[PDB]
Amino acid sequence: VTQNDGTTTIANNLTSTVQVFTDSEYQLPYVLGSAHQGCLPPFPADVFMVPQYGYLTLNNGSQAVGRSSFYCLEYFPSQMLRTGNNFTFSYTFEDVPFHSSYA
Amino acid sequence: DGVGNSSGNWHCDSTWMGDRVITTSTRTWALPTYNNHLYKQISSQSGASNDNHYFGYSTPWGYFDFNRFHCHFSPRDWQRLINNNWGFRPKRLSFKLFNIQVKEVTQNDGTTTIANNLTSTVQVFTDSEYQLPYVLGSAHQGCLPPFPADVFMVPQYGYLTLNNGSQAVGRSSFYCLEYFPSQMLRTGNNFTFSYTFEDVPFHSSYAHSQSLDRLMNPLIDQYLYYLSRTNTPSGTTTMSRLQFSQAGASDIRDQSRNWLPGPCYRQQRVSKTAADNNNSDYSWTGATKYHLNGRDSLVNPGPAMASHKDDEEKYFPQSGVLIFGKQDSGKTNVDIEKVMITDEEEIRTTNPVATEQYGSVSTNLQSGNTQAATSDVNTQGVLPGMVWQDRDVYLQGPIWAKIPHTDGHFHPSPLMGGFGLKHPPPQILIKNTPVPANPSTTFSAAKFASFITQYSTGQVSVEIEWELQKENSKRWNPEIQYTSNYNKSVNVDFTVDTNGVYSEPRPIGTRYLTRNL
Amino acid sequence: HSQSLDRLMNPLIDQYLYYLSRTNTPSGTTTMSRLQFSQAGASDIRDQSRNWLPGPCYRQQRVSKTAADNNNSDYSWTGATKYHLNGRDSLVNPGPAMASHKDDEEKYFPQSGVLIFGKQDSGKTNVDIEKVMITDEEEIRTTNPVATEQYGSVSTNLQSGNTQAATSDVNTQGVLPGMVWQDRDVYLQGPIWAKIPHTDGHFHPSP
Amino acid sequence: DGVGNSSGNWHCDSTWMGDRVITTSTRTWALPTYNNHLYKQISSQSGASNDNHYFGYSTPWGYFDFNRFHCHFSPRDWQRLINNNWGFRPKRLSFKLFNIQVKEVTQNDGTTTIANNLTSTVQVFTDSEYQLPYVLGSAHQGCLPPFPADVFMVPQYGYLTLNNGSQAVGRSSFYCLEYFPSQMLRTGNNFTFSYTFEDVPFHSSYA
Repeated sequence: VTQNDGTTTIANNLTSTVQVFTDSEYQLPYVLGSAHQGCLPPFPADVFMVPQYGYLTLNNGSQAVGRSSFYCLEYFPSQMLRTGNNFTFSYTFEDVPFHSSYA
Repeated sequence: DGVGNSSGNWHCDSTWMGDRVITTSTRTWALPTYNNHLYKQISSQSGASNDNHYFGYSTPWGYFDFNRFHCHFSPRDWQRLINNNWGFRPKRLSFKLFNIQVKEVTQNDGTTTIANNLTSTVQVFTDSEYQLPYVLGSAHQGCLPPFPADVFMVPQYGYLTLNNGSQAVGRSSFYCLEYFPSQMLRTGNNFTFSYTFEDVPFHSSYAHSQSLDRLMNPLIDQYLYYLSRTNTPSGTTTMSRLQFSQAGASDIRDQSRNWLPGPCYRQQRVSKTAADNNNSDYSWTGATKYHLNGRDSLVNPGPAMASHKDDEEKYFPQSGVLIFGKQDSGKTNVDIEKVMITDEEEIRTTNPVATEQYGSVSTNLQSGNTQAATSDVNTQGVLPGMVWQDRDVYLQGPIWAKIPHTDGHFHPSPLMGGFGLKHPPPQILIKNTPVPANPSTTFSAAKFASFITQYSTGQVSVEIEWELQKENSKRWNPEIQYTSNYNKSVNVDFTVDTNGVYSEPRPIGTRYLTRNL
Repeated sequence: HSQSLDRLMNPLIDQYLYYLSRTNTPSGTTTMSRLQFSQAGASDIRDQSRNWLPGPCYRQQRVSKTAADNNNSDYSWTGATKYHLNGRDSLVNPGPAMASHKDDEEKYFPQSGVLIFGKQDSGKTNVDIEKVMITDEEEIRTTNPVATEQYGSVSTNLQSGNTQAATSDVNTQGVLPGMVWQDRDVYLQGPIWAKIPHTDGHFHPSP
Repeated sequence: DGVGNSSGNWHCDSTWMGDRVITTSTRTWALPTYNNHLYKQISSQSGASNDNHYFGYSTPWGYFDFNRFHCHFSPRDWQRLINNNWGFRPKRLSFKLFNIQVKEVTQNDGTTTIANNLTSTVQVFTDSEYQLPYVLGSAHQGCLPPFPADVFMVPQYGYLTLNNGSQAVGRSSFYCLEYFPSQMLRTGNNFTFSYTFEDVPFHSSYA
């Protein structure tokens, strides 16, 4: 996006890249456990914004205890994708008891 | 292959296989155009001091330097290597440049707009024959940033040659880089090269548990006598008849010792407490210096010598310690609380204190009428039977340096720190190919003075394979380790602040584990 | 060499290592002493941290080819450099490889420390200067000390509020770790080889 | 092949194998449009001197001339060849054009902006049958620059024929270059040709 005293114009950038990684070793704070917004919308016609990623650690008051560990995500291997690349991964669930829908 | 298909994947990882650790790091760089695509000689302005004259050329090219450690090791990966291992040396590295994109900037009375230029090229070459001035040996800025989220500018490449005053001696040779074979890269090409290190002794991360002065069993006394009392009282006339005594635990200072301390160059001593140091301008006139070809040159690193003796943490050698700045430290006349002064007390066992003299030496021959006289020896070169420890690498300090090609050299390990190599990792130079702009219709022989204004950017991937020396010891009691303190503080150490500025709190030396001497 | 030890780095970018720039700072004209640091760059190169040092040197006396300048005294021996073992003073003719002179002096040369050859039909004793051919070793001037000038200065005493910092020139410097040097040149007339004496130990066997 | 893949690598090197030396040189050129894409005859203005009348055509085409030495030899490579050798002659050459990019300039009351034109082409041909006026024989400007960092403009191509005064004699023949077969090159094509020299006596560098 280019802004010049208003009238900003969007022009596709072919060369730029988008980098994606799935941890799969569970070495990151797991944010997904709690209910939050920004999931895929219910109704497929919608278009959704991808939510930001942050995390909390141990603390005393507002100050940080030496225990708190700060993770840098840039430090994992991640696949980089220009226009015309696709990133696909497959996951298999451990066996878990049925959910009981009966009353 | 193509504009749409991406050339390489981001690899930043550290894997600890067993003996060997493989450290990979990837960064994003941006390369401007230097000197408007033309060489220029540079020289000392007018005149300043006889010592500061220099002559050299400044090329449009620019180069990558990963020579610092913290490029490769995260502070945590540094902590593992440092605590669990005696020694480590590199084995082989591989370098990769990918996802290059060239951008052309247009300026029209402000509101400049950047629009990608697909056709333009970026040319890269690694010498590997060492036919260029090797710039990488000395500490400099512009290395890969410590923290992978950062984006760094690729530094310009220039070099210095022989000179008399500001003028150039016929000996000086000017190298044109355009004259090497170099690979040219459009968007969608990647340049990768692999280098293997010559075998080099391990870096010693251990500190000694004994000192040279105390290398013997205190329980049993030696079979070798020494002069104990030169004169013996008789009738109060103090007649001089020499006597001898065996050496033991009671009087250890006289025991015969097998080896001596490492060679030392004396330094001036300054203290961190501002009140104690003298009120005078001794920054230069009082400094230690060494001069060749009539130009005094300060000695910053000096030979590896302990910074201070015990029960003094205040004092440190004037010139002779590595000094690093904290976050956003100024570039000149900064106050003391801004810089981080490293401490080399770990070496205190085998090497002399930098401030105190090597020892005293007897000057004259005694006689009935003359008293025996001795004098301190400020400087001591190497003698047979001397042992010493090299200066520490730390985290920020350089990894290696190039031994100059010379007739002879003694103990090639560099003074700053790291691994002296005869064939260092070759320099990687990179430049934007110049693109002319709107040549006039009628012919003119004069060369183009005006080009498109453009720069290029893309990722760079450096991977080094380190070999380790596993720690095998029998010490009963626990060691010293590098531990981040558990007290609560505003900012965690080695982490970003609230504005996003990554800061390294203190210098981390590599010597914690203890081997007996 | 096309470079010198003192100038082995890129002038464009300044180093990340600080050094003491100004020991004391003016305040109320009382000159209170608080030390300050500065990074090193092209502007003040003489202070940049350098990786290696100059080759070991043995000091020589300096004589000049112009006959008027040299002192009117018999210093041919009493002023010469000497080294003695087993109580017999022995002149050092070759000396360690050290540059004969600094720049902008072609007049001076070390007293004992240069190879000297005779021209055709030169006498065998007390020959005049214009008869001998004095070799010049300025090529080495980069990595090795000048034979006449001292290796460097060294701080003698510890500073204090009441004592000024004092330093002293170091005339002789043995080898330290991290020193590099160049060997003396062969020339055309000089010898091809020599025999390393059989001994317990020897350092850098080049003659 | 494609817009993204680069056509050729920069080669500038000089290798001395033994008897033979192979000199390579690479430069960057820029080619404007001459005469707004149309032929024109040119002739001596009005009149000046009987000797200076000329008649000829000026084509839009432009040509490469590497005919000077210092294109190929760096001053140092020249010094080696010149000092150690009696004579030298060429054997075979190879010529390569790569990484062609066409740019279209737009002018709108100033602030002209250049934006790459991907579709446009550049057409090149080497005659090799010697059916054209040979311009290269005489010393002229516009050769490859001595120093590889430079960027040079490709010179225009024109030629002279027989004439009487400023007027043209029926004998004069006007060549249209468009009439040869020529390879056309978009971005991502490279044009290379190889030529072998007839045997010619050595140049004598001895005195």
